Amino acid sequence: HMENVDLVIDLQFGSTGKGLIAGYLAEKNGYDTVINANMPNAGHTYINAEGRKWMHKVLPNGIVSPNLKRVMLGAGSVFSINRLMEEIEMSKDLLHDKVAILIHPMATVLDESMAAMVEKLQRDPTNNTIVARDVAQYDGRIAQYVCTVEEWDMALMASERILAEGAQGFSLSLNQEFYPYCTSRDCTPARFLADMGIPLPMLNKVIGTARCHPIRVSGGHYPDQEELVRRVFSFSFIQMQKAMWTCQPDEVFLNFCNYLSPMGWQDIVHQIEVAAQSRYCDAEVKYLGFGPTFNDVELREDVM
Amino acid sequence: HMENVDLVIDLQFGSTGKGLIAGYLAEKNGYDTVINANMPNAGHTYINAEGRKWMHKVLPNGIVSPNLKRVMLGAGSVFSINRLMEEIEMSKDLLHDKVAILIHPMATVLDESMAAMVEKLQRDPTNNTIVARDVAQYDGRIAQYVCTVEEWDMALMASERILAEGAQGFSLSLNQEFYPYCTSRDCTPARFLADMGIPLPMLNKVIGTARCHPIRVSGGHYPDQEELVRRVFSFSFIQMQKAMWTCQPDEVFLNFCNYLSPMGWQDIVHQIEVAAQSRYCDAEVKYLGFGPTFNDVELREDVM
Ligand SMILES: Nc1ncnc2c1ncn2[C@@H]1O[C@H](COP(=O)(O)OP(=O)(O)O)[C@@H](O)[C@H]1O
Ligand SMILES: Nc1ncnc2c1ncn2[C@@H]1O[C@H](COP(=O)(O)OP(=O)(O)O)[C@@H](O)[C@H]1O
Ligand SMILES: [Cl-]
Ligand SMILES: [Cl-]
Repeated sequence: HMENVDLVIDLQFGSTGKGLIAGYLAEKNGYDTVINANMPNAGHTYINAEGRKWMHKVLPNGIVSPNLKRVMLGAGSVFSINRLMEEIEMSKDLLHDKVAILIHPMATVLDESMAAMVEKLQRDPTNNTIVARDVAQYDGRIAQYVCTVEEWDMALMASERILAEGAQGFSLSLNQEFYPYCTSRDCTPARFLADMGIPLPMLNKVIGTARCHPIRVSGGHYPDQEELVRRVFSFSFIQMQKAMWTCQPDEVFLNFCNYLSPMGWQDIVHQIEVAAQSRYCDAEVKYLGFGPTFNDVELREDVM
Repeated sequence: HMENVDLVIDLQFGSTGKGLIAGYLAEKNGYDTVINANMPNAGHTYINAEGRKWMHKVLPNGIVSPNLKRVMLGAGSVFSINRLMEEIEMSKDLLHDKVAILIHPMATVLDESMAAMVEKLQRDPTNNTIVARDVAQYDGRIAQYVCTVEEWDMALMASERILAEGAQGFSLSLNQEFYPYCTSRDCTPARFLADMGIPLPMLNKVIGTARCHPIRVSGGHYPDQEELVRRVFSFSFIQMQKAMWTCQPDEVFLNFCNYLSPMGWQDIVHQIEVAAQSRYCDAEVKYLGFGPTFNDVELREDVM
């Protein structure tokens, strides 16, 4: 019932490859429920051992789970039905009769991002075209997926193990120091759980994802980092401390280690752990990303 | 460092008298830090044993704490500087030199609510008049209180015991079934902690507040409840189950018991506990509100 939510969060600028560890964790743990509350994004990629690629902007990367029973798009979701239908059709095989795709009634339906989220907040009683409950009344494409709040809560209750997939990245948080060069929401576990309607006691663990060289999609960076519309930055220990403090991951996935010398990514493994420790976070780098595929995720304990 | 946040949340329509239990808990526990992220509201009232009244729309009711060291207005705060200054001046004595009032740099400054929250989300790089960091550059009134995100995190880190004061009420949640007849955000612990930038491991306990007869400030109600711009409703067990499920309070403050026969409020005590139990919530009604004052808060175990 409780402590059954593994929440994958990004500790930096949103391009740490959350999608990779989400897919990897889904395959390893076999979550019956996968959940997110994605707003429009460049996509989240997952590549399995067999080389099958999933580039999801809407659907959780966790849909690869062998025990997939429920696919849940949170209240905080801001999605294009077109994109959603495209992703469902592309994973048709994984989204069979025994897989329930639940769109939260209050998920924001994108017309044909900011204007959509704002229109939802406007709470215009006449506007029956912004939330999924309302759009589902004339758009049959989502009606089959759009559940009630009660059904949403009931789907979470009936979920054995849940993979929650946080969006963007911690430093892109609306209320982090880079404002207004940030996203429209906090990219913190508290906000993700809020946007997916996940009650706090359901949180099992936070899987924090990092890149050795964090990348920004023109935004502003941390003082202990420098540039190396993509802007590659050197690792920021301060970014990590801040991400550690707020996000408090239990486990860290350090990705794009393949782009650095052993000393390079190993130093960042140690830096992340120092940052975690410095911010009362028992987080340990457990997973290492050495490529975009399931096969490239290494247990940190096996490689260092 | 962690498990030091007592978060007072409202389980119904926002008029359960959260302010009363916040003030009561502040006096009993002596939190050095009191925190909220209030958007414009009708106010939160606290009356001490001596009869002193605090009607706060901006400041936490917890400022009454004998050990008050920090007063924190979260990133999610949407406040009038005028209202803030008025409340500070009225509690001047409680807000001495040894009390730091910290306004999150990303708190929304109300011009002279919806338009303010929206302007903040717009993230217009030219707009230096919406967030507290920016408004503090020309408005000295808040400059003295407006901290940096780092100082905000550092204030939470250095806090021994924190009273977090949730806003409005669970059924007023943006993503609860009453949408669009709801507030602009979820009124859930996850969202409150998100809006106050409180990392999830800092959560000690959730104090859920309820009224025997929930009141709506014209909105819609639960099917197991009926009406008895204020709309008084009979207790909704379904409302409680839903609030229990999401909010998962550890302790329940059942207020306005004074307006009901012993059997009336006692039945609701039992109903709340049944609702909690039915939704995997070990919540117990610990406090009973028999009036608007500190003296009127009773330990449930002492009266039934
Ligand atoms: N360690 C890695 N080395 C190289 N490419 C990788 C690695 N991890 C992921 N990728 C690729 O990097 C890109 C960005 O990752 P993606 O999942 O889309 O972003 P995010 O999940 O951070 O939003 C994808 O095309 C993905 O396949
Ligand atoms: N048990 C009670 N009986 C009578 N009046 C009460 C009781 N508890 C609180 N009040 C009063 O009810 C009003 C509403 O409470 P208030 O704290 O302002 O709302 P909330 O905290 O729910 O936003 C206040 O004027 C308060 O003094
Ligand atoms: Cl686990
Ligand atoms: Cl306690």
